[PDB]
Amino acid sequence: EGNIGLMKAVDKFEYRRGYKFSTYATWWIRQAITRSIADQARTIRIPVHMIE
DNA sequence: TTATGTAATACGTCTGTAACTTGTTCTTATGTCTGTTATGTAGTTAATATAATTGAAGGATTTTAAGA
Repeated sequence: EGNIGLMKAVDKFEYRRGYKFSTYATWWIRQAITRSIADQARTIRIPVHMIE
C-alpha cells in the first residue's frame, strides 16, 4: 500500500517548490497505509468516518 | 226415496319466511411519489525522516527422499 502511495506521490511531484521528495512522499504513504488499514483490516467493514 | 244440510277430508293457495344475489356506498389498508437529512465515499496535506519481528523451547520413535 505504501508502494502505491509512492507511485501516486511521484505522479504529482513538483521540484520548483524546492522541498525534498521525502517530505511529500511521506504524507501520501501515510494516507495509503491509513486508508488501506481502515478499508481491509476488519471482517465487517466499518466506514472511514466511523473509523475516525 | 230423495232433497237437504251438516261434517270429515283432501287439495289448492295466499301469504309470510327465508335463501340467493346484486348495487352501491363508505371506509381503510397499501403502494407509490416526493422532499429532506444523514451516511458513505473520495482527494489532499510540502522542515526531514530511507533493510521487521516476536517468540520458543525435557519427544520418541519410525519411514522416506536428498546430499555426498
